Amino acid sequence: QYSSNTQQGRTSIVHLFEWRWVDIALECERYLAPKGFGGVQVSPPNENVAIHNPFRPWWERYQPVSYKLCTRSGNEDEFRNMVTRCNNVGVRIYVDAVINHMCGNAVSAGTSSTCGSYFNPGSRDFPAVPYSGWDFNDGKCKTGSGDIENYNDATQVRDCRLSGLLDLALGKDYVRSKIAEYMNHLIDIGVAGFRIDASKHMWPGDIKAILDKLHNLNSNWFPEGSKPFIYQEVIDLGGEPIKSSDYFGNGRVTEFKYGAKLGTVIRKWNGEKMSYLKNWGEGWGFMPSDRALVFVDNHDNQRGHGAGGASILTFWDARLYKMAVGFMLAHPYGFTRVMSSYRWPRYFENGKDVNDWVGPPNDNGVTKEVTINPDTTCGNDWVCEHRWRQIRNMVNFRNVVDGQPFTNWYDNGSNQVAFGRGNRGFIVFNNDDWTFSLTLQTGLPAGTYCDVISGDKINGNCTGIKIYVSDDGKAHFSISNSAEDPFIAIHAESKL
Ligand SMILES: [Ca+2]
Ligand SMILES: [Cl-]
Repeated sequence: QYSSNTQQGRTSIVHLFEWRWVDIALECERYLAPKGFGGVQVSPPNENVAIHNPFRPWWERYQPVSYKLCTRSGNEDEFRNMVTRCNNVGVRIYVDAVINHMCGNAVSAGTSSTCGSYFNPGSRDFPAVPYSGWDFNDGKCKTGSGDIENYNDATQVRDCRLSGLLDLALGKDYVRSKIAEYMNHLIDIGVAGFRIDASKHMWPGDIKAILDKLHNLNSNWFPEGSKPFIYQEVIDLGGEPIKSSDYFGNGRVTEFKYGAKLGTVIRKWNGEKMSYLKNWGEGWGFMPSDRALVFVDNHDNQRGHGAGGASILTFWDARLYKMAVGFMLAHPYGFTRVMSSYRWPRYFENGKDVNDWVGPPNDNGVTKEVTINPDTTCGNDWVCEHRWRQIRNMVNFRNVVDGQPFTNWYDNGSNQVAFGRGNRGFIVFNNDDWTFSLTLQTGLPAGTYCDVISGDKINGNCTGIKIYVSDDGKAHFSISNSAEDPFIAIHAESKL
């Protein structure tokens, strides 16, 4: 469950947050495949509650109603079409599996679901599964509210309701079975793995019992006996009874400490500096690299939710964001996930963004299609960070240097750092308040290399900066602290 199942030479997955199945299919063929992306993390494909107040929030997708593949992203036919098309071009699909719970216990009974399924939270009635009151942890929880009240108690964290969401009795084989049913349907369609939502709220043992029941990957695209890639969402910033290491037997685990710290360093908070990154990874208290799923931001925390609070870098902080993503893609630690967002009318009613609930770009609830601009960016309020030249090019940088050691580290003891990846890549950063101008030892063979930050390599020439590496492998770098993109990156495949 630790291997991504991506093609050889494709080292990252992109989260296409709330995208429609039809758009993802197109994206796989017109961009992801040819630009070297390894896979896509999709939003929950199962039927959820349609919340009308506030109006169709993004988080309604984390409140399941059934396991029918019918959401704002599309129906089963479209989902199947998407997986097939992406797989045919070597781009994998990873499903966001919401299995800890069903909907809010105070939601109202009826058919206000994305597929019209009837459900009654008050009675714990989910006929479309089906689930009854005998399938929820109500009796198992021991809190006065039946909700999670204290994170120092491992048992309530897992047996009580997360903010009122009906907590499934994962201890029962029936429930584990229904879930496996759902997950197997997806595997047979062609999904390469899963993001297990709210793993912190489940017992490692229950998760295990579910994985036990899963099929191997679809033998049309995956060699016989392949296991689904598993990455568990466990928010662990330390000092809690529940530890991310508790989940290592099930697969990888989200390393939230990564983005929190990268965010603090780049924002130069708490007297942190880039030169401190010289021992980035385990050296900073992180989980083993072979179990980490890393990212700068996610859907929760780009909204000041998740974990990291105010330090998290996002598309809103574009210049610094590109730097952080760049550093992540160049550094050997973990399996990387790139975020792809949508713009929302962020509005601070002093302190808090009161619109952090707003769902994807829509017309009366119907998700808007992803349009492409002439400059290869996206319209209809889709941010498409994965299409930003600097990010897209760093995804390819990672592919090219995969497996190379961390070498030729340099720092000015402040915020000017550089490092190479064997003899296949070199990156330079200037996050100080003055120009960086120094001749560095790169570890790269002589020649003219296109900087992939300021431009591209287009057969025979560079459209941005050119770096000349001398036969002694030295190159001169000059980066103004005022540059749009205060970093340079060259690699074996950007060489003329
Ligand atoms: Ca639970
Ligand atoms: Cl996540």
